[PDB]
Amino acid sequence: SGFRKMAFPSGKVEGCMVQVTCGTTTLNGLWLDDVVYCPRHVICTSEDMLNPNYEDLLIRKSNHNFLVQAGNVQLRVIGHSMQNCVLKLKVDTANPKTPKYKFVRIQPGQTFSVLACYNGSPSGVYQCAMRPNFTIKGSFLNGSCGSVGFNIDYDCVSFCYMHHMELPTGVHAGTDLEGNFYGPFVDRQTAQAAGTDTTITVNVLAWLYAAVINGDRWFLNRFTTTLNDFNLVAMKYNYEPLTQDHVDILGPLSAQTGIAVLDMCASLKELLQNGMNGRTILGSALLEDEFTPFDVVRQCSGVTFQ
Amino acid sequence: SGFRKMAFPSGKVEGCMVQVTCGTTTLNGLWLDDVVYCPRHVICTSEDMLNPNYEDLLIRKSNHNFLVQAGNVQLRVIGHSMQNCVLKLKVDTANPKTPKYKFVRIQPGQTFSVLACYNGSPSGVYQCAMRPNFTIKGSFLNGSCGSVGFNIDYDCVSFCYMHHMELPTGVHAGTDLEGNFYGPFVDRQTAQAAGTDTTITVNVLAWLYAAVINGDRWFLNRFTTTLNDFNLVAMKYNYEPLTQDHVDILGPLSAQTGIAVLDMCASLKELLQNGMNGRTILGSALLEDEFTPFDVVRQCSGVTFQ
Ligand SMILES: O=C(NCC(=O)N1CCCCC1)Nc1ccc2nnsc2c1
Ligand SMILES: O=C(NCC(=O)N1CCCCC1)Nc1ccc2nnsc2c1
Ligand SMILES: [Cl-]
Repeated sequence: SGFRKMAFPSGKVEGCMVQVTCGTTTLNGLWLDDVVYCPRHVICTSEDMLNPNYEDLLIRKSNHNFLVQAGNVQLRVIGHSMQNCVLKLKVDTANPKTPKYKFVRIQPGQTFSVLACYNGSPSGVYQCAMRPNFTIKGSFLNGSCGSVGFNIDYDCVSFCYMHHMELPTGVHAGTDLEGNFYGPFVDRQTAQAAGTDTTITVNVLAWLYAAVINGDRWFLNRFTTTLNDFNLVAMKYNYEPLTQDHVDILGPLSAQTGIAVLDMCASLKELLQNGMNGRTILGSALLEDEFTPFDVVRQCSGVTFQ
Repeated sequence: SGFRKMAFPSGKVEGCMVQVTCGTTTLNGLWLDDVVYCPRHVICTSEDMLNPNYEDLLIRKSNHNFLVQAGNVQLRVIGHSMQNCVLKLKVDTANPKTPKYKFVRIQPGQTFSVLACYNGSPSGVYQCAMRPNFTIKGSFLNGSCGSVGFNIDYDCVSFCYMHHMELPTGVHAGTDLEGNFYGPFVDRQTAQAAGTDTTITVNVLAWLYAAVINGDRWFLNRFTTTLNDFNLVAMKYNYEPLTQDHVDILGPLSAQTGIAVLDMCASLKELLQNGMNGRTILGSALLEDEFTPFDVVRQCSGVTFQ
């Protein structure tokens, strides 16, 4: 019973978080085997960030300028390099708490957990999604850069996000663990604006299935629709177009509940056109789009990790 | 920037979770030093739960009937006793991952993190509150009993909740770690209904302060009010009466923002009487009441743990 925004257990990632200080900046790094990964803007002053030439700034840095601390103990840096927008600091000790892991570049609409950290110490954990405009709506303050996002599968941590920037609109931008930004964003203090923050239709529908599983049923109607008919309504409300691939992904939830996907689309259609009339669904007064189909099955299933 | 429902890092608690099986029931236990704590209904069959006599059922149990597993290794049970609604299983090995900890019985309105587990393995983490009717709105399936709720302060885990029951209405009931239920609930499969699920007024006001800190300002008005005037409106909307003690707790957020608490009460009053007119606050279309004042300061502050 019940449905909550649920993050993955964070312990496997907590054991990888370190502090990285270069000259005057301190942020977080990720220690996996004998490499510490962090944002390359650790090498910049606040002034540098208006027009940084990272290769030039890096030339004035040596291994011993990167002060890396795992809890109370210092790590010895024996090499460094820049890969896209991250630095890889080779250290002389493999992290003994390195979990089984992979680096993944996620697609928009996918969800992940964030372990917010400051000065190398974990502060909290919450659940995000990669938005269709390639921002995330996180909770990050100064000093949180280098905090990571991840998913877990059985005993493997798939790292998908590293936090680098806050846009002037208060949303967040960052990279995969190869250091390539999601979307068009850059690690410069400049005018970069987010595009339309469209709604992840397949996730809304998954959440509606979660609601039915839990007794919230008032929005089910006698109607059905078609993909093309539904998508005229999605367009008007700045929803992603629903594809047959989405329908196929919702197959398991459809079979579990006996509600055809297109029937659920017709319920969503009525919700978009008429609103919720002051009612709630799973404790929400709006249509939630940061649960994936897999998220719903998992929470409705009890899937565990190690 | 940003405000999220944020749980504590779960690693310190993950290291304490074990599996407890008695005869035919398997749920979760909490391993701290050389004691494993779990719900006493691990000793019951599904049939027993309609009218269990726990002392009588316990007489037919010995140490070796309690099969306790921490990951893949078996723990040896060398004594057992019942304390209120929990069992304490003495084992012959102190948990090497025992964090610094305390047991606390929380008051309604306080928040905590839940580490949902199945078969001794962590599944996810989320943020709850103790409701004024002494339920919690969690996400628990069969097998999650024994999962715990906790807060962290510096390096100390304060355990406050153990999960025992699901009410027929889909909300959740449980105990502190001394085994005393929150509220009037019992570990019997019977008619126990929840009282009024009132709203935690001081938490709504804290969240409104969080919203102002973050740029969400449209609900600020030119009005003020008094405690007694505001509370006539709280009563009508099934809000907790606001006390001077609540006002004093909101002092830090008031000082940070320069908005007098009673001015914020007048904004909340207008929100209760007029609604949100289809607008949102911090991504929500309703008035959120599961952030405490301390929660807001913490997330708006960057407070870290170890
Ligand atoms: O350097 C910035 N902040 C200060 C800082 O923590 N460091 C700067 C030195 C390098 C690493 C650490 N840049 C920034 C922040 C928020 C923004 N919101 N809109 S533009 C924008 C730019
Ligand atoms: O025993 C129940 N469930 C089955 C079970 O997991 N075990 C029973 C044996 C002892 C431990 C494990 N009781 C219950 C559940 C949900 C309810 N919702 N409303 S009443 C109500 C009663
Ligand atoms: Cl909402």
